[PDB]
Amino acid sequence: MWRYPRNADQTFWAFRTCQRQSEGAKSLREWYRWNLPNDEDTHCYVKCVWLHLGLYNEQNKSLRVDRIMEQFNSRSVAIPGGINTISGPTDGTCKDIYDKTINFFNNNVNDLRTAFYGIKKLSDEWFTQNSNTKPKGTKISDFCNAENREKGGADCQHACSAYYYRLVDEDNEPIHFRNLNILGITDEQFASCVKASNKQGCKVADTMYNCVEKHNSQALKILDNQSPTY
Ligand SMILES: COCCOCCOCCOc1ccc(C(C)(C)CC(C)(C)C)cc1
Repeated sequence: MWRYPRNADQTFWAFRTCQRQSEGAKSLREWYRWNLPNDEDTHCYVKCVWLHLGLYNEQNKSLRVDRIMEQFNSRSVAIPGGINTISGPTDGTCKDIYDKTINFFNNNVNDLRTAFYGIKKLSDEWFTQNSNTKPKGTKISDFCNAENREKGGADCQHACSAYYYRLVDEDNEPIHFRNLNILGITDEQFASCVKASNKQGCKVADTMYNCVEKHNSQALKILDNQSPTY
């Protein structure tokens, strides 16, 4: 189950993972400077980030306005105006989710960057003060191989890596929406790993890790290779 508020590693992962999933986009460079142009790839990049932050409810096709507000409150940032526009059901398209949130973004850019650690100084401070989280610049394998993290406090073998690959969340619950298609894992294959993982504790993480590796032996190696900055 997802935890809120989202921390600086969790927000960083959502941005970078969604950037990788749209890496051929014409507007990629604009996203780097916090500009979200009105084009299809940007629409779907925006939907991806809302989803990967844990802020899109796929069941009612609505933003988790309650958790968005919690992020502001937890970060001591004033609640922005215009919340009504981002609230309520969408039709599920990238276009609709973009249209419902673009003014909210454009009208509150720097407060949103503050609340979601989108400022280098604020992110650097979070990581400095949370040394038990994988630092930027360090690979998942190198971090999780240290301090017996892969054991998960028990007898596991991939407890830490499965978390940082986002196969499972902090609760060792599988992350159902994870997209590893470009790594050679189809949606059906990933779903089968989720289903294979009534297991309990970090055994869910190990089951997800082993199942993914079984489908494609390189996929998790690629995520590890990408992991210094995701
Ligand atoms: C290599 O370094 C790349 C760093 O880029 C990280 C910043 O990502 C770019 C910003 O992109 C977005 C994506 C989504 C959003 C939304 C609209 C979803 C708002 C948000 C993040 C405040 C919830 C805003 C900016």
